[PDB]
Amino acid sequence: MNKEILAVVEAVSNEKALPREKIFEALESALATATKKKYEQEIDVRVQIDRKSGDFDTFRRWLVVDEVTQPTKEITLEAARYEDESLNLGDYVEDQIESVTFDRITTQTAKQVIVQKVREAERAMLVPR
Repeated sequence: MNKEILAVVEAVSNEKALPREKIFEALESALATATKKKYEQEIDVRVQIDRKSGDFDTFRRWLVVDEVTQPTKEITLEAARYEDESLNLGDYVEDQIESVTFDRITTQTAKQVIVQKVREAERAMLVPR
């Protein structure tokens, strides 16, 4: 439970006037982006954050492939069946992978990614005025 993560969301929500959920979305995109960096295998990783607890877990996903050309971001159909027979060609598999503690990095690093997400919103907003 990282309280700093929940504290940074309150400063970005009032400063960006955006919903806290949206902020966590950008934070997850930054963690996953850096998360896959550790593997260096260009793997698709998704991280979910919990506002109540104040912590996020890193997760990895794969696409069902009949001839997976790269298992770093694609899962074979047979493998998908093992993880979930309900999976088929074109489906996505979910898996939990090691995660990095938020304390490992300072909130200033996330402040840079938060600005990029808000900078793109300046071009246009879903609800102008």
